[PDB]
Amino acid sequence: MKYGYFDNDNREYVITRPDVPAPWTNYLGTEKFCTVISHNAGGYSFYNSPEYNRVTKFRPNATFDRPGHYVYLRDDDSGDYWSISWQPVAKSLDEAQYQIRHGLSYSKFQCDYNGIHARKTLFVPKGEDAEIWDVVIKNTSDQVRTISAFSFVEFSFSHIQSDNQNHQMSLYSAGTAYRPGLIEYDLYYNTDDFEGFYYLASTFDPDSYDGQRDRFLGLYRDEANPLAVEQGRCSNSAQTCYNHCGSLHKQFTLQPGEEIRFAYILGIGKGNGERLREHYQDVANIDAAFAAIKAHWDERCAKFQVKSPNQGLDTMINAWTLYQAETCVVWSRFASFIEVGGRTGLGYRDTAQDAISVPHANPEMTRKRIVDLLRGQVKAGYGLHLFDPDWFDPIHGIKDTCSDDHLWLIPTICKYVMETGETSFFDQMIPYADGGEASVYEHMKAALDFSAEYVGQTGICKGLRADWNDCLNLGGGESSMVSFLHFWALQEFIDLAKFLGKDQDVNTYTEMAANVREACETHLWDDEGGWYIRGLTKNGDKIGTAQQQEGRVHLESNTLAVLSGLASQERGEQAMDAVDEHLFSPYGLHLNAPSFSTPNDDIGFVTRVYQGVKENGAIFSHPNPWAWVAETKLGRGDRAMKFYDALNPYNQNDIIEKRIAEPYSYVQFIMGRDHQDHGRANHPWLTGTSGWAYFAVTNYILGVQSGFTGLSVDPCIPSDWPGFEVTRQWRGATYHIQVENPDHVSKGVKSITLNGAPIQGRIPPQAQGSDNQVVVVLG
Amino acid sequence: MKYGYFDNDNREYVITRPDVPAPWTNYLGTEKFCTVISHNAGGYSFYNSPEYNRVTKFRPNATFDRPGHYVYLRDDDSGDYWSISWQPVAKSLDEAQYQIRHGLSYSKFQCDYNGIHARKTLFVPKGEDAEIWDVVIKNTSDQVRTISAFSFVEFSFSHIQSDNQNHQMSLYSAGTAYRPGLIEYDLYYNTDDFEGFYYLASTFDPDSYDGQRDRFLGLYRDEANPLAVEQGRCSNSAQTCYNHCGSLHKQFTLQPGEEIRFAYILGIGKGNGERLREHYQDVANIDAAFAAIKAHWDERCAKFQVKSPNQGLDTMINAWTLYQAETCVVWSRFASFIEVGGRTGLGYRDTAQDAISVPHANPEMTRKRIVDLLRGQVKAGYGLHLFDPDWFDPIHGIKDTCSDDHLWLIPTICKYVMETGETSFFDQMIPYADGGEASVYEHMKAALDFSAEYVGQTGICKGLRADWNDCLNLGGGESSMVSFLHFWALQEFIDLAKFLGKDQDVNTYTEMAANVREACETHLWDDEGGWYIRGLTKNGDKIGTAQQQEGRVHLESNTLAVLSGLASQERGEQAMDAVDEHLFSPYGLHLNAPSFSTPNDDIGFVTRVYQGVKENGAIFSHPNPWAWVAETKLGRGDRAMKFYDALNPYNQNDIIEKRIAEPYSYVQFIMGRDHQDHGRANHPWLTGTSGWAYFAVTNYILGVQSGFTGLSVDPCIPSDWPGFEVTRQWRGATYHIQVENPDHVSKGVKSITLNGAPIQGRIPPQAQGSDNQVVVVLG
Ligand SMILES: CC(=O)N[C@@H]1[C@@H](O)[C@H](O)[C@@H](CO)O[C@@H]1O
Ligand SMILES: CC(=O)N[C@@H]1[C@@H](O)[C@H](O)[C@@H](CO)O[C@@H]1O
Ligand SMILES: CC(=O)N[C@@H]1[C@@H](O)[C@H](O)[C@@H](CO)O[C@H]1O
Ligand SMILES: CC(=O)N[C@@H]1[C@@H](O)[C@H](O)[C@@H](CO)O[C@H]1O
Ligand SMILES: [Ca+2]
Ligand SMILES: [Ca+2]
Ligand SMILES: [Ca+2]
Ligand SMILES: [Ca+2]
Repeated sequence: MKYGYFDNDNREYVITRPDVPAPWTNYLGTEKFCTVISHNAGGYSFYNSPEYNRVTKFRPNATFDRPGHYVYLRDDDSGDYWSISWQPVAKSLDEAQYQIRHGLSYSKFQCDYNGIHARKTLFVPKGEDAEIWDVVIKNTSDQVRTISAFSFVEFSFSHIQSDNQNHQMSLYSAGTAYRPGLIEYDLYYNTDDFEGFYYLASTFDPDSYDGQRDRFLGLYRDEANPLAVEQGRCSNSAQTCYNHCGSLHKQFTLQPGEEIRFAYILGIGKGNGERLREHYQDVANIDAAFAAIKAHWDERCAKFQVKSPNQGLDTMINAWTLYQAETCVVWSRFASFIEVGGRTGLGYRDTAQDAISVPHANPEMTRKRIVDLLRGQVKAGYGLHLFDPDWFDPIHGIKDTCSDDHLWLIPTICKYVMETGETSFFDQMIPYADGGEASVYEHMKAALDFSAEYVGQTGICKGLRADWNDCLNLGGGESSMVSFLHFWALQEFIDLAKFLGKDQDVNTYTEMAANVREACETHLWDDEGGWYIRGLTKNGDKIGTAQQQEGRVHLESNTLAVLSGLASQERGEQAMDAVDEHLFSPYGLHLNAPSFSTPNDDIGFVTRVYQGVKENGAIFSHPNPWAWVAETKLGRGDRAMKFYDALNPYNQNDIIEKRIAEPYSYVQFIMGRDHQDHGRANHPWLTGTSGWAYFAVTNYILGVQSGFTGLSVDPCIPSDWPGFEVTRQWRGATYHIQVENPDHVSKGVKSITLNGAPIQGRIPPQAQGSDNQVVVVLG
Repeated sequence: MKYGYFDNDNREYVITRPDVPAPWTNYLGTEKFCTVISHNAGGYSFYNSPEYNRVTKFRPNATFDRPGHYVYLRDDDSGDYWSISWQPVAKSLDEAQYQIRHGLSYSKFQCDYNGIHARKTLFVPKGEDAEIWDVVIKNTSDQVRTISAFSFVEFSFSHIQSDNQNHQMSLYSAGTAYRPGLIEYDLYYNTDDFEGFYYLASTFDPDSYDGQRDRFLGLYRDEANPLAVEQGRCSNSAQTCYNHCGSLHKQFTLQPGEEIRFAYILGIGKGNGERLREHYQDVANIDAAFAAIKAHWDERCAKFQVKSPNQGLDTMINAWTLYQAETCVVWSRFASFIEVGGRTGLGYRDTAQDAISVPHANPEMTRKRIVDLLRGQVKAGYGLHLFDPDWFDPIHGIKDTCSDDHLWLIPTICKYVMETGETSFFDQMIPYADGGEASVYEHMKAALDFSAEYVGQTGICKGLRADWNDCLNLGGGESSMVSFLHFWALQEFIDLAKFLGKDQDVNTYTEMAANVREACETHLWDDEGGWYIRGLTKNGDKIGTAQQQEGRVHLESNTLAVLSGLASQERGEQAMDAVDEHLFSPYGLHLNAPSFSTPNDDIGFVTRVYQGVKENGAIFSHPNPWAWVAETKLGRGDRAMKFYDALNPYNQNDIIEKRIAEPYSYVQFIMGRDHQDHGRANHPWLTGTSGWAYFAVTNYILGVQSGFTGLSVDPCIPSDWPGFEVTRQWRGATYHIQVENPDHVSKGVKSITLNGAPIQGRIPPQAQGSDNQVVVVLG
């Protein structure tokens, strides 16, 4: 069963029926003002901080996703009314036809009902901290129709906690005032003229308005049947205290076939409302703004485009996965329909990993996040697990420290410089979160030295509070995953030092890496099962062995052993074969197996989690891409693609009854085989799976990698692929790559020609604006 | 306009029409399990801690109060359905007749609709941590009817924050399982067999059930139209993860005039559900449980009953205000429809004051709270503003310290001992919150000495973080209110030391009191306006003078100057006359006037609050009773009663269109004259106004006061009262007091006879179980 389809031509996902089993959301905004909106227009907006600057309210985890950004239409001749989005009015689907087009940074809502065609495009224009609601109403009947339009948003008290509780204070913390076509919402306790004011304006001159939620909705009514909409007029309410809303009403008389256009604007700051409502009265300004949003993503998408035998891969890499990955880098991980309060700011390991995915498309935001992370690192070398970057924009103890956080930053920084060529970045001085400063280069060394110090007697990195798996708390225990990550980070750093001619560091860290490898190969391999263990308890008991009854095979350790380059080809293939045989499912790779069923605090909280859920036996998406990378390094392209196809949301477009979540977005986890809902996907959008999936496909399957001295092309694809093509923009130059596979192998470059001339190895960075033809023949 | 009436005979408030402009709530429970339920059955339950042990969910501050404890009835012949409570189904009020009877610790819901009579009584039985839903369905039509009943509650994830956010965790933190007539809800991460399990059981053997909210309610539906109820059967869902509910269904066939009875039980702990569903199958056990709830309050009400010319006073004092005051003492201030998360435990000054109100009715809980407060006090002498008593059941700095908190405890402890006679209490050793211990007596001295130390150069108590008025932050500034409170506390302590023969303390504190009085009379009186100022800024500027444009007259300072006994009769009358002339309104006394309009941080946050709202110019209820006490001390009974009648909710039973809130409950504040909603009452139930109102009327207007050596009767009533009668239970003996006012004076005792014998002054405590006739003649 499906509810829509991918429109490759317009780069939109079209939802043909609104009764989806869950809200399918999209993100509006590319700067500071953001909106998480569903296909039913449910959702909310916030400015910069979702926790402290929420703009409109949201009642989460309920059967309906309300409130939202709604437009109610009413036939003033009959009194009949409906919303442009299906919900909240929910007009019968046998009577009204609804369509939703989720695009990159914009969503189009359409409704055709009883002779009236209506469209509403919600998008946050660049350069403004506001959301435009571009509305078009057309009379498609053969008679004169009189239609009234009503807007609605419930203004937030700005602090999420103030919306959820402490109403003894928040109910008297704001007020509304009205001026022609503008409802001004004042957060009375926020003296800032910008941040302390929100508004809902209309390009038309209103017939009526409502600033009080209780008056617009009415007694014992809700968003589904507002009193104002039912009676055909607002009550012109505006006062201080209680709950406020932004409702502007206008009646229109439409001749047969006639159409009108106007806009509503939800925004922040005094003065802006009056300005923008006037600015957008000229619809050409709305079109220009929308055109800038299209350009924004056209520019980004064009920097890496692929044409291959796999339509699913092409569709996702060329738009959707890039979009999801950059959304994570820009908006972080704490504003969705699942993350709705509490945690805010940046998760260290989350953004550290996300930032490695799109430096080719958004180098500026990537650099900004990397700098945030560097500022969020302490002298000791570890990172603050969760912090607000604004705190350090010109501290927890070792007990709350997570052992992997800081290590992910290393490969990410190296990638950023490789991509942009900003080698001077390594010399920039950045202050530590706990005082003092050091160069970016020294920040990196502080991180690597920390992991070398915090190891067990066997030489394996301590899990501390928790490693990648938040539910793996070994403290004094040891994590295979961290040691493998450390090796990967070291290999990346060695190449850097080598490139910078830092001979001493090359020796130091090459030696450090040597010790990590020997320690891992000596203690972490289980030669009975043929794979790498997950780690060891603080008491020295190995976790993840062939003899245990629970949690024998682990995805993170086995995939990272290969991805990091630590494991030999032999152990790599066998470990990954164990992953395929025991963890693979049509929905993706399980995190471990069998699931844990006996609580054991020596292993961690994972033993106290439901089987097939979250970290305990579920298909945790994040690590799946590591498996793809591992397979490319082993030269098994067919295996890699089998893993990719199984997790690719695109291929599950017609099994929504089982998946439930968005077919255009990766999710945090899918219920594993041990849970009765096996197959149901949970938490779309803000998951590092997107950044990693993008990175894995572009850099390892398609094999295009930017480097300190050149561009590398070394693919690992399915043996039956005749070839593929990629357009890659790197450092201001374009590389038109064509890969040919006449002998039908999976990996191995026979030859590479640059502009008709044969070359050996890396493609040297070409002149600015140059277009280069690169032919790669596998063999 | 009214929506109900007081039923004095049954001690219930009868709501005749459910479309009240706001939820009118009641509290179920007297021990640890509590339920805040509305007249529409909306609301939630919690066990001990509302913040960490919520049992069922609540979506606050919305147009509907959901979810709740609902019972849906369905006619299986027509498919028609409705709820016993009006909402959530909301059957037309032209078709169904609804009635709600809120009683003391129980609520009765009734619905008569299309030939079916249904009743549902919700109450928490003593001895169990559960809520009983006693349901009776009667076929009042002339034909055989087939009716199905469905229950519904949405189980909470226990931590309020987990219900409001962090669903990435909470959505996989619980599960449901089913056993005959019992839905078992397991909080998977809470290993305690009692606290980590909830349940919804039924005395009948179910035809179907639902443990999954999404299955019972269905897609794109809510509590108003559950899929299960509409189709006439549950889906028998039960699993781990997602949102859970407790729905048990049973179909009944009823002959004309036939009625059936059964019960649903919402509770906590494994094993209890199976036990109670079986126990209550014998309806006689439900009746016995209900009878225990009636007895519980009959016993308490009988300890103080009044018969006077004022029906409003009688109705409230004899039941409702006692009920509200004890509810505050037992359940604290953080569980209502307004307080729904964040703050939890005990507010120092709040409970310190509440505990002075009902020691005659619930001495055990009073003692418990006093001990909690003593444990919550630090060696320095001040109290922790907000703390959880469980923390200290066998610490903030001076910056977060509120200057009045600890002082309120003094009069309260003295009253407790006067009331119970437990003089040994003063010797009990209690540990300080920050280490060490001392006798109750020394805890008290530590409090008094703190206020003597923290004063300005003029000798007035520093406001510190804030005094009684949380929005009055003077820090180094000085508060008139605190100095007056200090004097009152000192006078109480002096009488105690005198009674205990602690001569040295008598001298010490009598001297301390002397200095406070001289300092107050010298610096706080404004002889131009004729009243006491509110205080002084840190820079020495007086606040509350006749020459200022804003905040000239303040209620707290002027009422406390008299209540404390500090002010002379002359200044007392004039100050209170200023209060009457400038602060009185038909709705009660404003906190100050004129309202502040210019922000000034030297005065406090009150200058940043909307005019006529909260602390800035609103009718803040709490201080009103102090005005009544002040007037009785001035001997102006008519003035006192004018103030009482204006604030008494009872007298506003027919102006709900303006008041909005419960006519049987005091509220935190009523919008003042400066706000357009002047008259609207906000935050019923959990306000110290109830405890103070009860204390003021019983002890000062009716003038009955327990003492260390005797019972005092010295009333101050309206001059036109011919007299009144009071039944007072004190220390195991009963005092039948009859007050006669033949000369029609307001205050002044001509004579008092005890059992026919004339006496002078205090009535010595009589023998246990004795009944004494006390005739007081005013003159
Ligand atoms: C105007 C306003 O919101 N005042 C409230 C006050 O009533 C409440 O007691 C306190 C609790 O922390 O918070 C705020 O100061
Ligand atoms: C099973 C479970 O609830 N795990 C979550 C983990 O996924 C999440 O990253 C972390 C954030 O603090 O909280 C919990 O550990
Ligand atoms: C936002 C956040 O804290 N995400 C965490 C991620 O950091 C962690 O690596 C992973 C595995 O436990 O689980 C996610 O929920
Ligand atoms: C529960 C609570 O903190 N209640 C406070 C009370 O202590 C304070 O004395 C009064 C005046 O400001 O305002 C109430 O809101
Ligand atoms: Ca403001
Ligand atoms: Ca070019
Ligand atoms: Ca449990
Ligand atoms: Ca007796």
